[PDB]
Amino acid sequence: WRSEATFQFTVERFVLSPPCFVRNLPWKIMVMPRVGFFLQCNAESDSTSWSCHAQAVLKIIFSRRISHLFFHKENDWGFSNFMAWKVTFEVFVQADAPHGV
Repeated sequence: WRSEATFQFTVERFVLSPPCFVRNLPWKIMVMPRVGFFLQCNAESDSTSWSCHAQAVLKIIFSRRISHLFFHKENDWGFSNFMAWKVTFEVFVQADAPHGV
């Protein structure tokens, strides 16, 4: 239920990280070549009415911020070209109350 959180994910042999719940929803880090670095929220659910407006600072360990209302069809947000192509990624997600869960 925490309103915000900072979590990081280390990619060895450098696509997702374990879930980090904030506002009761599972947030995850997504990394992939074309390097892309996105924040995922509630991708598991089969629900279509949930929405969570959050703003995050995606960082590799410099960082890039987003502000996005994640929902059904847009639950993954970030940068396909975060940086040019182990290594650690960090994400500070600050969200507000979800409205439809």
